[PDB]
Amino acid sequence: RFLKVKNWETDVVLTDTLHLKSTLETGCTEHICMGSIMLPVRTKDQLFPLAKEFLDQYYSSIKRFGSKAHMDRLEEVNKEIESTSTYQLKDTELIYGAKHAWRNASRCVGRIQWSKLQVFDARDCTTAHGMFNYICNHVKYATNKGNLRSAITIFPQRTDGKHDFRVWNSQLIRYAGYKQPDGSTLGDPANVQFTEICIQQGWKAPRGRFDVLPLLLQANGNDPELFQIPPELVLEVPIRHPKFDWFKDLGLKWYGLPAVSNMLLEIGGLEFSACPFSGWYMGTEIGVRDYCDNSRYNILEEVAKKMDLDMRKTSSLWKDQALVEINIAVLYSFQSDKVTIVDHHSATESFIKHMENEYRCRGGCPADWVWIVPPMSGSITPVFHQEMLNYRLTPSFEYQPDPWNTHVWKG
Amino acid sequence: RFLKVKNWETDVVLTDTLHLKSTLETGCTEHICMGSIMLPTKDQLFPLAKEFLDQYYSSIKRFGSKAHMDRLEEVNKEIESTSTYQLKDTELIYGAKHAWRNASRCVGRIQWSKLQVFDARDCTTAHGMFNYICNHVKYATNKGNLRSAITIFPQRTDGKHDFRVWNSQLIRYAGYKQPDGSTLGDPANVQFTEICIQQGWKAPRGRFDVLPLLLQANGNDPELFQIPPELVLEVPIRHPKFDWFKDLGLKWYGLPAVSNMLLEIGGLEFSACPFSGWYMGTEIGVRDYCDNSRYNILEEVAKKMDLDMRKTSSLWKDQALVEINIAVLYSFQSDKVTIVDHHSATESFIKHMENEYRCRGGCPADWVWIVPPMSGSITPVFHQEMLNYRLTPSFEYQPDPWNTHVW
Ligand code: HEM
Ligand code: HEM
Ligand SMILES: CNCCN(C)c1cccc(CCc2cc(C)cc(N)n2)n1
Ligand SMILES: CNCCN(C)c1cccc(CCc2cc(C)cc(N)n2)n1
Ligand SMILES: C[C@H](O)[C@H](O)[C@H]1CNc2nc(N)[nH]c(=O)c2N1
Ligand SMILES: C[C@H](O)[C@H](O)[C@H]1CNc2nc(N)[nH]c(=O)c2N1
Ligand SMILES: [Zn+2]
Repeated sequence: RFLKVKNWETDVVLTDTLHLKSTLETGCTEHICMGSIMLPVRTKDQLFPLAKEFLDQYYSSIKRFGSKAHMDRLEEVNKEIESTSTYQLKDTELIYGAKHAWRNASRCVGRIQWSKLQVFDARDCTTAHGMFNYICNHVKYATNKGNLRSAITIFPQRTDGKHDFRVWNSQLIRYAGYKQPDGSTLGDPANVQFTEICIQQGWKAPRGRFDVLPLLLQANGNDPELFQIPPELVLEVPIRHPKFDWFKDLGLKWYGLPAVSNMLLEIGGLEFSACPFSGWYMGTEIGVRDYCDNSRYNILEEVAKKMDLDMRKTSSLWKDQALVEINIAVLYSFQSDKVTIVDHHSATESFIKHMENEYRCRGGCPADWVWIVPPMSGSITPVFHQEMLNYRLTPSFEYQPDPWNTHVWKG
Repeated sequence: RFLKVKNWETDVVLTDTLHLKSTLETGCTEHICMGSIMLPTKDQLFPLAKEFLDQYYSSIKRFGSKAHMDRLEEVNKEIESTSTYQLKDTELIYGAKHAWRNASRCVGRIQWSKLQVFDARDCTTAHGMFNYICNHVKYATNKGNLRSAITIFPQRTDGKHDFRVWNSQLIRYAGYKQPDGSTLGDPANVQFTEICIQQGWKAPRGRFDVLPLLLQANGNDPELFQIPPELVLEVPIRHPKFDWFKDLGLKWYGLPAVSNMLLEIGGLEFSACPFSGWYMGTEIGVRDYCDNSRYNILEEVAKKMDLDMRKTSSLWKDQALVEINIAVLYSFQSDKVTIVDHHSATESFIKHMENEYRCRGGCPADWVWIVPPMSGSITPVFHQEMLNYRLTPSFEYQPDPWNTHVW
């Protein structure tokens, strides 16, 4: 079968065949679309076809499909599964797997970069201290003094589900949040629950507006341990505005390295429950969501006052006006300090080119419009006008439950 | 089978059961989501009538009444005999209000029950259609105090006797292709602006010429009429701080009036059913003015503001976008013409959703369309999970008539 998508601004029509190789479900049916819903141990039985499919993919990409090397590898994996009930990926396979998980990530606007991913193999790790060391090296490599480099670190795969490696932080670098007795929040409201856990686990909180959280690291299904990331490894950027001099006195800053650490990486039926990955920020992630969401730092008002906008009627668009000036500030600050960042115009334009290229060389590009379209100025970006097909390919990144809800405590 | 939707800003969780009453298809499958795609007999007719009459009579608390069963048999006998049937006025009004209620892409549905329905099923000619349409325009415009309305022309019979309004909206600006290869007026209407000329319309070849109506009654050839200029309320666009803005020469019309959709009620098809409400500011300032395949004035405005247009990262496009939208709102408000900003309209839709959840069991909604085209995440609808599904009565798309009509 063939499926067409149309860009309603250019009238370019692309044809998708790649969706035929789709395995996983979407959540939608002929009778309902679940497109805007945020969040919609394997047996010997299920494992071999999942492995075979992946190795077929891998060997195709290297133009060795049907070769003796291909056949021998399938036989070896087969034997290993029936003897040990799991299997180990070769280095080459792991790298290919991790790059393709990113490539297949339909909510990611940054995928033009997918083939440039530094893969750190941490499968020999056994303790939380060893995890800390690997993560420290990842942060140093990825930061690169401001000249950011995409990377992923991969800890040992799941076995019986009782010896999982997990990074309990949602991101390697994130600011604490503290609920006050008066109901107000100091710091990042999104991180209150995790901050509470850290404190209970022994963290001494300085209790400021921008305290970098410690790492909470779980190895081999053991109880998690607290580690502090060396401050000299945490690159931060003070936020100022090119024309507004009072903006610096708002006291804002942010970290340079966006590094997601709570997702599950699935490759050929194997599950890697700890696989922190990092790239660089699109400006609106910070300026629109982190700073201006009502449920986060929420500075729209304070900024709006300082600009002396008419804040009486929403139709003055004072919220919209402040939002833009803030996003100008975030971009200006990072560029001035020479920390890698991309604006939403540049990012979305690059994504359209990537997607066209993918339709031509691969037969499609799974994409989630609800997430691809930026959270400000939607229709003046080329993605808004682009029809997109959403479906799931493997290898892939998946959500998993928060560890504090599932963990069996040793004490 | 019972579905929950979460608002990620307020943690309010709603439970949806209404989707179980859905009959039509979404385009999605378990293997692929098509959420961002813009486009999708006697024996067939009676269950549709029944389904419709059942919900009608349920709404008036007379489900399982003699009056219910009576109408059901009467309609059945009418179909068995005439191969169609006619709606009572009460049912017609119910169906139209519910078609709006069920429109999953419409952010303005909180007003759904306050719709003025004009029954034009006695109309037989294009001059008659014109008259009904002028009356609709004048009633809805109301000197700037806008009122929602729909006018319903005769239903489809054998597909040969179709009533159609050829225009996409009752009021729209012409579009012409100029020697340069550029475009004067509205690029969206070039093809239609030419079908008007190619039918006899003398164009002022200006930038903002109100298009003529092209009206098709009972299948016959379409005819041209100019809407009395005194019936077309327009707003000069000025900025409340930039005195140079008024010299850009922009204006827009007050009345958004969609005329190319198909209204389906109880299996019956109303191919000509123009409806109108009032604008959300972004439709004009973001889409009409700043879209690249429309009036596309961002560059000109940015210049006038003397912004650094060297690098995308100065966000000069964004800055100007906001100002253009401030001006649209300011101009309509100053000239006393009904308009709503995107903040107000989305706040209203949230309240409406919550009302619909507790009184109906849900509210079909298309997030891709409900979220405004600027400042999306600072509006409450961005953080709102929504379920999209198709209920009837409904408004549907239908083919452009100039590809189907046999002269
Ligand atoms: C290098 C520059 C990158 C940029 C500019 C970028 C941008 C984004 C943005 C804006 C989102 C939306 C998430 C949100 O708004 O909260 C996203 C999602 C995502 N990104 Fe990228 N990203 C980059 C690199 C990467 C890398 C290196 C990986 C993995 C190796 C990755 C994997 C993903 C995945 C799996 C999602 C979906 C998350 C979900 O489903 O919730 N990205 N990306
Ligand atoms: C009264 C104020 C109203 C407001 C503020 C409003 C707002 C909107 C907006 C912004 C859209 C998105 C369409 C686009 O961006 O092009 C929309 C879609 C729609 N509206 Fe409303 N509307 C109003 C009245 C009405 C009325 C009176 C009806 C019918 C009786 C209606 C039926 C629809 C339908 C069927 C769609 C979706 C059409 C499609 O699928 O393309 N609206 N509305
Ligand atoms: C529910 N989604 C938010 C947290 N998750 C799972 C997530 C996953 C991938 C990307 C993001 C946004 C943060 C981010 C990460 C990376 C690696 C790059 C970037 N520009 N931004 N977040
Ligand atoms: C791609 N579809 C856009 C044109 N169509 C069919 C359409 C249908 C309903 C509404 C609109 C937007 C114009 C409009 C109409 C009405 C009645 C109110 C309003 N604020 N805006 N457009
Ligand atoms: C490709 C995508 O479906 C298309 O650009 C849609 C996106 N969302 C929209 N939303 C509204 N309200 N109106 C539109 O015309 C569109 N266009
Ligand atoms: C309910 C809705 O799906 C949810 O708010 C989504 C909308 N789109 C998004 N898009 C991005 N990039 N990031 C997000 O967190 C969200 N949130
Ligand atoms: Zn869907």
